[PDB]
Amino acid sequence: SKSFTCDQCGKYFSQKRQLKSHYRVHTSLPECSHCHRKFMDVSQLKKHLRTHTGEKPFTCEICGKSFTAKSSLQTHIRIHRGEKPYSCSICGKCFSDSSAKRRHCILHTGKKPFSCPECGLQFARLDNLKAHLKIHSKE
DNA sequence: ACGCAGGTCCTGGCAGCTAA
DNA sequence: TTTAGCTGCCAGGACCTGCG
Ligand SMILES: [Zn+2]
Ligand SMILES: [Zn+2]
Ligand SMILES: [Zn+2]
Ligand SMILES: [Zn+2]
Ligand SMILES: [Zn+2]
Repeated sequence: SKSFTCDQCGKYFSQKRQLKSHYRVHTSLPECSHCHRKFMDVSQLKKHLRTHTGEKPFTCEICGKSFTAKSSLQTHIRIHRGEKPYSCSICGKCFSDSSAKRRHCILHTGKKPFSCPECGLQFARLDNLKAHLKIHSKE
């Protein structure tokens, strides 16, 4: 039987100490000593430390470029192989990169939630508002 | 003559498996 | 058997880039 339940997510636990440890994920969590960012688990903190190091241990066998993560390398490989598995249901365009497909499908919605604070022009992507504000920086 | 969007890789989050 | 650590996989984002 499980008698200790979490308030926010509702998970059950056999002992209260296990509930106290889990509840730190809704609040004392592991924190990076350099940038002071808090992380859910300890393994995620471990992987975050590699961003401070700058090391790239996953090397592409074809071109020789290296990546900070193994899923980045798998994605990169599909570019070499011309594999485009992700396709837009509406416009039919295909992508090797799953984030490129996701970003593309937002355009079919026409939502523009980023508006320029100087001139009021609306943007669908935050990157494009960033560049437009650079133009406003004349002098 | 600049907004638009596609290319490319970096970051962090969980589910599920697996080693301690 | 329990549990912590590990991996795959994924959503989101930043930065560059040429096109119309
Ligand atoms: Zn909870
Ligand atoms: Zn840090
Ligand atoms: Zn390559
Ligand atoms: Zn489309
Ligand atoms: Zn503006």
